[PDB]
Formats: sequence, C-alpha cells, structure tokens
Amino acid sequence: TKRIGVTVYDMSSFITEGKEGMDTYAKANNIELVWNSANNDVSTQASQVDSLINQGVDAIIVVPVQADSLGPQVASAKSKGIPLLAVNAALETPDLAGNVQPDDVAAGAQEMQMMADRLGGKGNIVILQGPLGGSGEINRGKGIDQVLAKYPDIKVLAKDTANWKRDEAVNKMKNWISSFGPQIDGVVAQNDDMGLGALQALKEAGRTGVPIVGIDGIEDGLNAVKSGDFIGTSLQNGTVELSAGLAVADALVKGEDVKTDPVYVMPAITKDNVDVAIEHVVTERQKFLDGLVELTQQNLKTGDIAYEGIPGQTQ
Ligand SMILES: OC[C@@H](O)[C@H](O)[C@@H](O)CO
Ligand SMILES: [Cl-]
Ligand SMILES: [Cl-]
Ligand SMILES: [Cl-]
Ligand SMILES: [Cl-]
Ligand SMILES: [Cl-]
Ligand SMILES: [Cl-]
Ligand SMILES: [Cl-]
Ligand SMILES: [Cl-]
Ligand SMILES: [Cl-]
Ligand SMILES: [Cl-]
Ligand SMILES: [Cl-]
Ligand SMILES: [Cl-]
Ligand SMILES: [Cl-]
Ligand SMILES: [Cl-]
Ligand SMILES: [Cl-]
Ligand SMILES: [Cl-]
Ligand SMILES: [Zn+2]
Ligand SMILES: [Zn+2]
Ligand SMILES: [Zn+2]
Ligand SMILES: [Zn+2]
Ligand SMILES: [Zn+2]
Ligand SMILES: [Zn+2]
Ligand SMILES: [Zn+2]
Ligand SMILES: [Zn+2]
Ligand SMILES: [Zn+2]
Ligand SMILES: [Zn+2]
Ligand SMILES: [Zn+2]
Repeated sequence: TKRIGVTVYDMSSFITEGKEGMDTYAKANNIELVWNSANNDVSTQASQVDSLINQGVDAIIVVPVQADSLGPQVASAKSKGIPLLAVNAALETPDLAGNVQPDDVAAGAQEMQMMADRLGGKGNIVILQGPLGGSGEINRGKGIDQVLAKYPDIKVLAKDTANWKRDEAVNKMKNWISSFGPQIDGVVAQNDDMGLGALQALKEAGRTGVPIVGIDGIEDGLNAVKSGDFIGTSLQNGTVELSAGLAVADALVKGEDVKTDPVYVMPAITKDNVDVAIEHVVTERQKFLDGLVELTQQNLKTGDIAYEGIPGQTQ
C-alpha cells in the first residue's frame, strides 16, 4: 500500500549490507521501497528528493551526502505534508520529520580509545576520514579529538579523506607510506572500508602487524577483527539501523505516535565478541533477517535501536 522513497549517498558496504534489512522490513509491512543512490553528489541527491516529492510518495528517507544541504527539498516535502527523515547521517535543516542517527561522536571516541589502548598511549598515527562535510567525518572527528586530548604522546602525522572507499584509502595510504614509512605506528580509519584499504597498502609495502581500527563491523571488517588484521571495530549493523529508520517512517505515514529521534549506539567489537557479530552479519544472516521485524518493533519501544544481543549490550 505505502510507497517510501530512499535516497542514499552511495551503495557503500554499510548501505549495501543494510539494504537487505530495510527491504525485509518493507516486505513485512506492505511498503514498496523506491531505492535511489546519489553517486556521492549533493545535486544528484537533491534531484532524487525532488522526483520523490513529485511522485507523491508517502515518505522519504535521506542518507545524506553533505550535512549542510537539501534545505529547499526538506522544506518542500514538509510544505506538502510528506514526512522526510534523515537516517544514518545528519542534516542541518530544522524541518525533518524524523532523525534516526548513530552517535558518531561516541564511535569516533571509541575507535580512538581502542588505538590508544593498543599503543599504550604512545605512537604516531594516521587518520582516514569519511567525505568532508558529512556528519560522519565531522562527528567521528570530534570524538577522535576528545580522546587525543588525553594523550600527549600520540601524534597524528596526517589526516585526509578517502570518502568511505577502500581503493581511495589504498592510494592515500600509499602516499603516506612513501612520506613517513615506519614512523607510522597505527591507522585510525573512520570506517572499516578505509581501514581495509590501508591494510592492503601496508601489505604491499611489506608491512605486517601495524594496528588498524575501524567503524561499522561490515563483513570484511568483522573478519579482520577475527584474524587480528584489525584491533577492533564498532558495530553499525545496517540491517538494524536502516530498518529502525524505516519503522519510524512507517509510523509517521500511519499517523502513529513514535519516538522520532532515536539514537543508535555502536557496541565495541573485539576478538572477545566478534563471533556473535559474525553470526548476525556474515554466517547466519538469513536467520538474523527472519528475526529482524520483531527486533525492530521491540527496540522501537525501548528506544535502544542498536540492541541485537551483542555481548556488552544492555541485557
Ligand atoms: O556517515 C554515513 C555512513 O554511512 C557511515 O555511517 C558509515 O560508517 C560509512 O561506512
Ligand atoms: Cl557488502
Ligand atoms: Cl534485499
Ligand atoms: Cl545475498
Ligand atoms: Cl527486496
Ligand atoms: Cl570510549
Ligand atoms: Cl568506555
Ligand atoms: Cl577497553
Ligand atoms: Cl613514536
Ligand atoms: Cl613507537
Ligand atoms: Cl587529528
Ligand atoms: Cl577492493
Ligand atoms: Cl584493487
Ligand atoms: Cl584493496
Ligand atoms: Cl563487506
Ligand atoms: Cl565500554
Ligand atoms: Cl542475503
Ligand atoms: Zn545477502
Ligand atoms: Zn531487496
Ligand atoms: Zn554522544
Ligand atoms: Zn567503552
Ligand atoms: Zn580500554
Ligand atoms: Zn612510534
Ligand atoms: Zn583532530
Ligand atoms: Zn581494492
Ligand atoms: Zn596494489
Ligand atoms: Zn559486506
Ligand atoms: Zn542499549
């Protein structure tokens, strides 16, 4: 019955894994999802919002390219009574109908504290950032900086974007390896994708056992934690977070009272608990999807939208 449009920045590993979850929720709830991807381009995303408005969809979910963007389109959707939600990354506009977000400051602090722990509070690092001007970089960078403020003996040799992408991270890391070589004691990657690119560059430079930390717990990232290629990651299960987003949108379409601003808090993943994340994200995905609508509805009541039974979460 209901048609809900989705426009995402790009089909990143996080979004790709999460789409299966969103689609599972949609099928169970008589929602037709209209997928669009913006190729990392603000103007393309603006065009996709506008087309969804024109089509007269029941609701619109945006996973934005840039935080300071889409004002006219958000205004337009609100003026026409079409609920528009930001999910996964943030917008600056005051006109959202909902706003379903990770605590990216906390995630950035958590990854940086994993590295400080690994390094014993001393060493030189490099930092790979998400797309500049996206809330992911802005907020993960705040959290990283909060932790760096406590470690005078940790030095950042370089920071730059690799736009969430593995192969851009390979190239950036190759430049830094050329510039700074075995001065690099660790890599702090704002997502798993970029940390995996950094791993590849290090491997090619003959360099083994350099600590790397990531964010997301995508399939390859979890495998890296399990093998010791990564020191850890922070779980951002897209199947859970994106279906939470859709469930808030569905509730708005239905005129239901709902928490419109829930927060996804990413649990720490290490060798201690990685096995359970691997079951849910990698090896028993279909089983996890079969439980997702029920999980989503339960979590919507507590507000704890990240809960999925990972060791360390609230029991
Ligand atoms: O900022 C929005 C992005 O989707 C991030 O949440 C992911 O961690 C990137 O892999
Ligand atoms: Cl993937
Ligand atoms: Cl699917
Ligand atoms: Cl598949
Ligand atoms: Cl599908
Ligand atoms: Cl922390
Ligand atoms: Cl803590
Ligand atoms: Cl710890
Ligand atoms: Cl050092
Ligand atoms: Cl050292
Ligand atoms: Cl920094
Ligand atoms: Cl690749
Ligand atoms: Cl390649
Ligand atoms: Cl690669
Ligand atoms: Cl993956
Ligand atoms: Cl903790
Ligand atoms: Cl599948
Ligand atoms: Zn699949
Ligand atoms: Zn699908
Ligand atoms: Zn916070
Ligand atoms: Zn902690
Ligand atoms: Zn610690
Ligand atoms: Zn050193
Ligand atoms: Zn900084
Ligand atoms: Zn590659
Ligand atoms: Zn190569
Ligand atoms: Zn994946
Ligand atoms: Zn919780």
